[PDB]
This record gives sequence, C-alpha cells and structure tokens, in this order.
Amino acid sequence: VNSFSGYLKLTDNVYIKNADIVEEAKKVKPTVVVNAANVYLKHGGGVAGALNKATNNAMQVESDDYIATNGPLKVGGSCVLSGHNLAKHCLHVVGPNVNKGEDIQLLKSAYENFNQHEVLLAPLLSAGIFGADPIHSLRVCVDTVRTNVYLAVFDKNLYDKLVSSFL
Ligand SMILES: O=C1CCCN1CCSc1ncnc2[nH]cnc12
Repeated sequence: VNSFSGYLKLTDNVYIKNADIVEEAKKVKPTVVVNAANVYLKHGGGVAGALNKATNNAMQVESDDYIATNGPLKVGGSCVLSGHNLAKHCLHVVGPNVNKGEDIQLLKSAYENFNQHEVLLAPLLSAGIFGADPIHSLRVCVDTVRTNVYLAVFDKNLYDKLVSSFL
C-alpha cells in the first residue's frame, strides 16, 4: 500500500491521473519524482520549469553544480539529485526532444531509467514541449517500465484521450 490516490490503473504496474505533478509531489512527498530534464539540466519550462519554480530555484542551483562537476547528461540518460521540498529524490531523465531532431527510439532508453526505482511519480517522457506524441510515450512507458509508476498528466483533455485510446 502507498499513498497515491485517484489514479486509474492501466496495467499491473502503471497508473495514471489528471494532475499537476508539482501539486501531486507536494501532497504525496514520494520517494522519487521524475523530472523531464534536458542534458544541461536547464529547467526553463515545461515540467522542469514548474518543478524548479516550486523549489524556489534550489533545483537549478544544485543542477548547475552537478553539471559543473560531471558535464552534460546523455539523451536517454538520467541522474539522481535531491527532491528538495517535493520528494526525497528527483530522478532527472532526458527523453529525446523532437523539436531538436533527436531519435525517438531513445525514448525507450529514457524510460529504462525508471526501472532502477521501485516506485515513482512521473510525467510522460518527451511529451509537452519535447514534441513527441504522448500516446506513443504512454505505450513505450507501459512496454518498458516494470516498476510501479504513477503518471501525472497536466492537461485534462490529453488525459482523457490517453485513457480513451489506451490498448
Ligand atoms: O499535461 C501535459 C500537456 C502537454 C504536456 N503535458 C505533460 C508534461 S507538462 C506537466 N506534466 C505534469 N505536471 C505538470 N505541471 C506543470 N506542467 C506539467
């Protein structure tokens, strides 16, 4: 038993809810919240910008130190940093950005990072301003992640379409 509430069950291990991931994190305080990161951990907009704003920019400060020490992430890669006031940990995961021409096959590699954590709160990778089809993203998620994932979908219209088109 865990504290996630109001989710529709899609599979044995994947759950989905129309919710603002920032508000959901603040309420559940999950062990892991996933950020839709870029390789530079520049959290300017989309999910990343919202999460960072909710930390009063502490996520960005921590991220800049991480990059100064380690260099950029790989597309399809991840790193674990603090969850600040939102979660114990934040798993920063880089999905391919279609608006940068990045290979959509890297989406599966991106979701594989979730398997290193037993339970996560997450957005759909590569969705939103990353330009991929969220229905495809949900399919790759279901077919790749084996650990327990609670997906937060901000847009009610998108949420309804994702549910209604799910096989
Ligand atoms: O829902 C949507 C519509 C377009 C893309 N997308 C999911 C990524 S954007 C997001 N996802 C979850 N929680 C949030 N809080 C602020 N932004 C978000």
